[PDB]
Amino acid sequence: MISLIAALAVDRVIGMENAMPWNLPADLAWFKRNTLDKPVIMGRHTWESIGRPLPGRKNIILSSQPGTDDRVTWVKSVDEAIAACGDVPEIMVIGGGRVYEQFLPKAQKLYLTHIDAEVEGDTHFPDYEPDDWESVFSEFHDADAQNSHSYCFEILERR
Amino acid sequence: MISLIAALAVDRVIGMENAMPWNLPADLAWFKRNTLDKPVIMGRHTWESIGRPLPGRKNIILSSQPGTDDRVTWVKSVDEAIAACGDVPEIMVIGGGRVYEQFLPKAQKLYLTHIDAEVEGDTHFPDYEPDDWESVFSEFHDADAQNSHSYCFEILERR
Ligand SMILES: Nc1nc(=O)c2nc(CNc3ccc(C(=O)N[C@@H](CCC(=O)O)C(=O)O)cc3)cnc2[nH]1
Ligand SMILES: Nc1nc(=O)c2nc(CNc3ccc(C(=O)N[C@@H](CCC(=O)O)C(=O)O)cc3)cnc2[nH]1
Repeated sequence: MISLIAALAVDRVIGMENAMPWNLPADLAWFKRNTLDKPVIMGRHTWESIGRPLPGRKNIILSSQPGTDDRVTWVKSVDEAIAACGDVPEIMVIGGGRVYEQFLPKAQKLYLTHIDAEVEGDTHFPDYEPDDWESVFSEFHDADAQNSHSYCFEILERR
Repeated sequence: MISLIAALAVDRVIGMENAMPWNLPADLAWFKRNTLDKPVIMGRHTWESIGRPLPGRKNIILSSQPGTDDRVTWVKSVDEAIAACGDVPEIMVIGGGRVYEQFLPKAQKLYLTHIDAEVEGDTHFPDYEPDDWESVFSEFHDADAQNSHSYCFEILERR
């Protein structure tokens, strides 16, 4: 089963040049809870940002180029990614843009973070038709002393 | 000697209801690095938003109220706080606004991060007269893949 996970600002904006101007430790927690013990697939850019492997999870890196770091698994194609995951009950795709795109249609589940933030980004989440998905969980949280903005958690299942 | 350290947004705005809309690890790194193995004065609100002692530093509290946490020292005045600190070369006042206020007149050096961000805040960093201060160091940095905003590090000494 394939599930995408992402943080969306206003207008399906997921990224820009510089780091997103926002502090949401709570988001990282959910991210963490939701992906631990699951293999995670990502792109070269994404991986470059993180800088290290995520622990408690299997990192598969979808890339055309040869990777040196041996602590992660390098792959060249979508099939391979999957193949590299084994017989698990859920594969989590973590981005960025291009991967979300490619894996989007094979996805069956969406964990999404909708952050009330208006920014001018380069990369956007993919467009999916609401029609086709079913909200199974939703939860709003206001900004606070530790989170710079309010946000809402959501889990969409493919209809 | 007393020193203050703080991050200023546009117009000395330093705090608000909900936390600061920005991601600046470099700054967080500068904070830590300039505080590590020293004394730290802070007020209840700051303490509350931090939520745990700052490791590698004696955490002092400046409150009127009594306190339950035994992992920190609580003081009730400026003179206590200072005593509490001991025979060290440099004490560091970390916030918030009021505390900054009180300590300002005693301070001999400031550690400021000037962030390039417009935020509508409640709290400001006190107004100090620039002429009574001498800039010892300043270093500007542009936003990047980590820090969501440009900022400049500055350190002034009392003339
Ligand atoms: N909702 C959501 N928020 C994100 O920030 C996120 N980030 C990506 C891609 N980038 C990242 C970047 C850093 C970390 C990260 O450090 N995750 C840690 C938590 C570390 C911590 O608790 O500080 C992990 O171990 O899960 C994760 C994803 C994909 N989906 C996400 N999904
Ligand atoms: N320059 C400056 N930047 C700040 O962010 C700042 N914040 C405070 C008060 N609030 C805080 C809140 C959290 C941490 C904090 O977590 N510091 C850690 C670094 C952890 C990390 O790198 O994530 C520490 O170990 O001191 C410090 C001060 C006071 N002076 C400041 N001064």
